[PDB]
Amino acid sequence: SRSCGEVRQIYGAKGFSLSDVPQAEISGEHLRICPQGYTCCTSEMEENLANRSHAELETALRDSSRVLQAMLATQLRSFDDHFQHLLNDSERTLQATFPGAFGELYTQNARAFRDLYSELRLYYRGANLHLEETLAEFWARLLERLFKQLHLGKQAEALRPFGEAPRELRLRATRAFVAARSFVQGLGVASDVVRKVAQVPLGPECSRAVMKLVYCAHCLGVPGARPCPDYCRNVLKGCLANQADLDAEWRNLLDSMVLITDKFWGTSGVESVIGSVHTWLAEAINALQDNRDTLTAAPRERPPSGTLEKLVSEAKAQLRDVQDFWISLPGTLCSEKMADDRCWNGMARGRYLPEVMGDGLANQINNPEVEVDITKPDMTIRQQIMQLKIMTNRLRSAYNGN
Ligand SMILES: *[C@@H]1O[C@H](CO)[C@@H](O)[C@H](O)[C@H]1NC(C)=O
Ligand SMILES: [Ca+2]
Ligand SMILES: [Ca+2]
Repeated sequence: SRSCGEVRQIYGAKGFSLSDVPQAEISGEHLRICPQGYTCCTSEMEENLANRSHAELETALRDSSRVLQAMLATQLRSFDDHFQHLLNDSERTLQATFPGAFGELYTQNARAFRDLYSELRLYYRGANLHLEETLAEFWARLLERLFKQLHLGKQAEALRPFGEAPRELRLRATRAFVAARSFVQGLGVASDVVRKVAQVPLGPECSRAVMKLVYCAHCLGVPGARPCPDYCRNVLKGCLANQADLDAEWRNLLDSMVLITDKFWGTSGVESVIGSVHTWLAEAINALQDNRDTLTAAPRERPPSGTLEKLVSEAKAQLRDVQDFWISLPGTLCSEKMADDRCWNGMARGRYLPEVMGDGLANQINNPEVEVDITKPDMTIRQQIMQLKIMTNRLRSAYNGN
């Protein structure tokens, strides 16, 4: 009713000077952002409120992004730590139980096994290695020394003195270790992408659009009004479009990542080789000492649910939950922090007629609330899309045994 007392309240409680707000409505000819009409807002008040709304949206965005980063980091640490512990507990179990069973056979060769575990370790960490060739070399030297303590051209390979254990170990390790490494690496790349995209600032366009969205209701004399859901969604879809462009490759990455988890195990019944290597080694040694005089001429059931299995289930739940993130941002921010027949449509309290825009940069060309340039995409987002592409390629090749 042309008394600005309510607006004076809100402006003052937001920590701005009460000096600048008039007692009655004045001509809004001076308004740059808000639709020109009789208003309680001074230009001062207008730019201040715009700045504030901008800051608020930024804070929201960074909050969401930080939540996502937190989740991804947690998953990363979890899987890395568990893989490494599995390898490690395998080695320590080997060191503990081997001298008893195999005696001097292991006792004299221990450096070979230690070195092998070191090789597997370096491989998981992403060093360049041919695991096939490494294992082959290992079996060659080990066979040499073992044959020497049992009592050049070697007939031995193709006479399979160690049995099927070397083959099993080769296949299983080759699959599982590249699976694990690729998965962890994928988590890392996801985290980095989110962290880098969070840094991309909002433009002046988005600023004026958000100001018109939020506090222009107050300026035009209807401060009790809160934005219509479709209005807010259009404004945010216009602001976040470049971020929305990440959707495709984000989804591809996450899909390939929930795909690669299946390769942590071979086909059914046997526990993952990643923690069970020592076991196949023992199998091989036993098979050799079984073949000792002809040459002179333990892989336990998989538990119904194991640690790695539970971690994988939880992780797949998380990834399935966050796959829609980039396009889910506007609805999420609008639902939680930004917003009953009559609501603020931006010219008055009423209905918002305009149809909601589609996702992505290109779809914002006709966006009524915000003016967006679709010709030049944000190239940071583009960089990150490239990263997603590359990591996805790595994971797809890893899934194919490549
Ligand atoms: C397991 O093995 C390596 C070798 O010392 C070590 O760096 C790592 O910290 C150990 N602990 C775990 C669970 O990573
Ligand atoms: Ca979701
Ligand atoms: Ca336009």
